[PDB]
Amino acid sequence: GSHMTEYKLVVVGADGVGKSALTIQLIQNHFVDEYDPTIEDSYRKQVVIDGETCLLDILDTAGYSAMRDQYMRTGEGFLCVFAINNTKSFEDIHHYREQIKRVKDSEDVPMVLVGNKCDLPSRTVDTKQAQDLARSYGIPFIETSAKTRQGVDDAFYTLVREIRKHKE
Ligand SMILES: Nc1nc2c(ncn2[C@@H]2O[C@H](COP(=O)(O)OP(=O)(O)NP(=O)(O)O)[C@@H](O)[C@H]2O)c(=O)[nH]1
Ligand SMILES: [Mg+2]
Repeated sequence: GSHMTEYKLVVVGADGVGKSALTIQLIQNHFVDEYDPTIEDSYRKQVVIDGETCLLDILDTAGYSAMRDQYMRTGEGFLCVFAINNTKSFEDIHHYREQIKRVKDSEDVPMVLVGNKCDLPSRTVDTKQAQDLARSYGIPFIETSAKTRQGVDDAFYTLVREIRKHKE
């Protein structure tokens, strides 16, 4: 074990749900207020998760996909993000999950369902409803806010834990 483990994480979900804001909060502890649409960006951070020192490589995606399928197939695990005030983004999750399964050609891909913007009033997606969908996929569910930092570390770390379960 002179080899440091590297985990390739990919963040997916509809446009505007907070994929970039989550990632930038994780890396630089900074909340981005401005909406700046992403094409494809990558980040890297060394962290300790359950006592294991590892390197996270994080691919932040856009919310015409020969190129997209390829960079998706590099991913070991996926954060599937929706915003709790955007019903359509929640409905889109099924489609992200199918896209992941298709490109990985696997029915068992490490994944975490993230409900973001939980600092905002007037949620349209209830906790129970998201919890139940996660249950039907057999994956964890976490409520997050890129603005307050609620759930940020826990979302990425939980996904690493799912990857470790997968590797056995
Ligand atoms: N209140 C609040 N606003 C958020 C949160 N997360 C993101 N936002 C806001 O939502 C907007 C879009 O966030 P951004 O991270 O760019 O979304 P994205 O999913 O990366 N968009 P794209 O798919 O185009 O790249 C920004 O104005 C940002 O400040 C959150 O947890 N709470
Ligand atoms: Mg973005």
